[PDB]
Amino acid sequence: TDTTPPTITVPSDIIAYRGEEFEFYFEITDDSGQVKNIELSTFGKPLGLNWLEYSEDNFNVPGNATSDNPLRVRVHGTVPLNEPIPADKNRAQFTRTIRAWDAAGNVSSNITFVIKYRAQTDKYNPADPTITYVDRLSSLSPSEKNAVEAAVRAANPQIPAAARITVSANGTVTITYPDSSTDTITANRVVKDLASSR
Amino acid sequence: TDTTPPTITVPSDIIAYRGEEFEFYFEITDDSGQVKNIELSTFGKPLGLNWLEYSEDNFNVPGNATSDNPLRVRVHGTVPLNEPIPADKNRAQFTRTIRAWDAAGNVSSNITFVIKYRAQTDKYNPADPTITYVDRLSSLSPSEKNAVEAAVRAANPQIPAAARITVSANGTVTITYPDSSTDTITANRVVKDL
Ligand SMILES: CO[C@@H]1O[C@H](CO)[C@H](O)[C@H](O[C@]2(C(=O)O)C[C@H](O)[C@@H](NC(=O)CO)[C@H]([C@H](O)[C@H](O)CO)O2)[C@H]1O
Ligand SMILES: [Ca+2]
Ligand SMILES: [Ca+2]
Ligand SMILES: [Ca+2]
Ligand SMILES: [Ca+2]
Ligand SMILES: [Ca+2]
Ligand SMILES: [Ca+2]
Ligand SMILES: [Ca+2]
Ligand code: NA
Repeated sequence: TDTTPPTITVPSDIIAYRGEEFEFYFEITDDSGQVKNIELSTFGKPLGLNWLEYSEDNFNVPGNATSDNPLRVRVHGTVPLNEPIPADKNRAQFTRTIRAWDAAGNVSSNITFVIKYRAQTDKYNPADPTITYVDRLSSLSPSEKNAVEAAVRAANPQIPAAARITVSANGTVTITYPDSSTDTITANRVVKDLASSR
Repeated sequence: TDTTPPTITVPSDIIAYRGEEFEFYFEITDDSGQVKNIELSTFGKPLGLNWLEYSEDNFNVPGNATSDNPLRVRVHGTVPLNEPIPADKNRAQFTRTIRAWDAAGNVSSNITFVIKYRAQTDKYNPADPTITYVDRLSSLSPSEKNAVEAAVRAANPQIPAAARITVSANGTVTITYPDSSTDTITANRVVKDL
């Protein structure tokens, strides 16, 4: 008789960026070769993360969970754009637990996984734009600000389209990601005097 | 015999906007059907408008200035982008004179014309953008601002490409034209609660 519960393999470095879809996989096997279902929890309490999702595809099918072909459970979601990140950046995580049943009613003991989440600017590193030559460095014209925003946008296609690029009177660039975290580019790397570069 | 000066017809409403090229036409006619040349001046003195230019095409040719086909002098230019604008718009203008003469040497009197100039916002009237909903009216997100600018821009292709559209925390829209004059769109015609 089967008295042995399923065995679960967890990903070791799950990192998510606010507002951006992420995914990761659990791998599960059982000596019977069949896994019935799983439970995501907070150590036996409600999961408490309605944005976390996973497919029950191929659950409880003979052969779905062998050593050669493990049950691969795809977990995905989006950490909310405005999920709180406290002063200590490393507190930004959720520790949760997973267990699985086999077809014989053996349930594994909860093991932990940790979902770390960070601000979008941690993901993004803006390349400097091609220099925009201006008439007065301490007072850019509207067309000069537009050229800057265009140049920055052009130099960083990997940056999200929903990120907003602003430009100050002296050409300082602020890039504000959808989660309101920011990057900055100093004026002396964005604009130069036209008449001097003659 | 020709002892009669040519007749000059000036445009009644010449209105230019800073930084933007304008054009207008004088129409000139003479008995003889020929106009020799014209002169633009400040009531006889130098014109003092180096940014103004006019075409001397077909001057002093027989039949260039008849009542059926008058001499049409094309005038064009650009009023300087930073031309000072008096609080009293009545002084926001250049008053000048034109005279013309025929091949007989009959010179017309100095006829007045006036080039009024204005800030770029006097020309542009932005249409309302497609309404954009936001999660919080008093505090728009980066994405919601991006969509606002895009919506304003979309509904106003007439605005110069060089103009800059900014959006504030509450969705108030500011359009700043190349001459640094501005238009404003209030949040009521821009944003709403989702
Ligand atoms: C209830 O006690 C929990 O015990 C767990 C044992 O591993 C954890 O220590 C847990 O702490 C964290 C976590 O999930 O790891 C620590 C995080 O810094 C904290 N996150 C934040 O404050 C912001 O993301 C989380 C959350 O408070 C919690 O997971 C949400 O339910 O708790 C202990 O809370
Ligand atoms: Ca088993
Ligand atoms: Ca960054
Ligand atoms: Ca913009
Ligand atoms: Ca005549
Ligand atoms: Ca020519
Ligand atoms: Ca206007
Ligand atoms: Ca007007
Ligand atoms: Na003609």
